[PDB]
Amino acid sequence: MLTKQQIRYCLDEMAKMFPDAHCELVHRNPFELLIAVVLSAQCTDALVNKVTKRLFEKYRTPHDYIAVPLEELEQDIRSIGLYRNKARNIQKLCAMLIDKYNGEVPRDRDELMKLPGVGRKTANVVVSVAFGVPAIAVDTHVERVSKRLGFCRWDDSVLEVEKTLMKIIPKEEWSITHHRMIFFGRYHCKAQSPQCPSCPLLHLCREGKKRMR
DNA sequence: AAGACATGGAC
DNA sequence: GTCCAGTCT
Ligand code: SF4
Ligand code: NA
Repeated sequence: MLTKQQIRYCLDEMAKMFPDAHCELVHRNPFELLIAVVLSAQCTDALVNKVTKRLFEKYRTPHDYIAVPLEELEQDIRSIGLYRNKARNIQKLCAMLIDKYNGEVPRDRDELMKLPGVGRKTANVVVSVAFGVPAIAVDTHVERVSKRLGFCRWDDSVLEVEKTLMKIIPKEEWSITHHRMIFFGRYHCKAQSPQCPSCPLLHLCREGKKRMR
């Protein structure tokens, strides 16, 4: 694992590589964001943005989602992988927003996690992007980057990774650092072919030096 | 607690 | 024809 100063050094670099890093899921409100991120699990944004382009046209409130037949909703998001579980989760989720949260998307992370289909990653994206609540959502990219760079150990769980970053990164920068890491991993330290040769971190990166050598 | 969920894009 | 883009029971 790198030293704290090194980690901050890696993050400060990513910041310069992707100064405009942001959430790339198209949404007009917290609710649209919630649905968008739920469909985003194990799927690409381009795909999700395409589907919600029409979905948010057909649905605009939770009453709209539970109004139609489950089979209908499934069809509406059929191109999304894991669409069956997602379609079902959305209906139970909307029902709960109505029954339990006065028909609104809760601003609490743990409260969001009670919603069917919502795990820690999803809840973290939502409170951060929609309500400015500092949080570090750990997805495939964040985890890969953290491990390749030696931010934490390869055996650490997503929670452990999240706790490592929170301990290092100042609460006031958790959100933006999260997006920078996403961008860094999505457009640079990719899973299939990382751009190590021209990376400003190879000089202190374990995965990068092994990749070259 | 591994296992099932699952379409679509990048090679 | 593989590999990659979280949650639940
Ligand atoms: S050196 Fe390679 S593996 Fe390390 S962070 Fe840069 S691109 Fe990722
Ligand atoms: Na949940």
